[PDB]
Amino acid sequence: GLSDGEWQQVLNVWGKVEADIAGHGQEVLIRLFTGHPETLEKFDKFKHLKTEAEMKASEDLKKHGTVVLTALGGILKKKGHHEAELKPLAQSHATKHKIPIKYLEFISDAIIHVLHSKHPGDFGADAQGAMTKALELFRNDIAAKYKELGFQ
Ligand code: HEM
Repeated sequence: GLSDGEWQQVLNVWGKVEADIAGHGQEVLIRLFTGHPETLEKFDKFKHLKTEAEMKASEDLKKHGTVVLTALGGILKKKGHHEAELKPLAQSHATKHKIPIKYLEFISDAIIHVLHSKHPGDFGADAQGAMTKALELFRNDIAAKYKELGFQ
């Protein structure tokens, strides 16, 4: 649960992402894959990537970063009223991709890391607080659907 002022911060931060969605999406995925190499094994289409240089050169990885962040941005713009948008993603990630909730924690922290890396000094303490709460809400509502499905 976020206040109106917290949502305003979230959507202000998101404007930084929307100026370069592919560059942010690429870096989020690279941070996820290099920090937590077990996550790469869930992607049949990226498991061939052995080095970060190959990851950086991969246009398909940048494409997938765009898909991921476009979906997250659509959810965030709902300011918590995201049941219809979140349900299919929860279902696909539990039943088809088999993504443990832990990996959603990993990517949440990676988003925070990338924002500080690309906007040093321009991602303030209030903005970090609001973004973190928004990603926690997203993860918590996914977790509820995972529990319904019995997925661990
Ligand atoms: C911010 C969180 C994330 C969002 C919004 C997101 C969004 C999406 C979307 C929109 C798709 C394509 C449609 C679908 O299959 O449902 C996708 C595919 C996928 N997601 Fe996620 N995702 C997230 C986190 C993750 C994480 C943490 C992993 C694994 C570590 C992951 C693994 C996958 C995989 C394996 C695919 C299929 C890729 C393919 O082969 O084309 N997702 N995701």
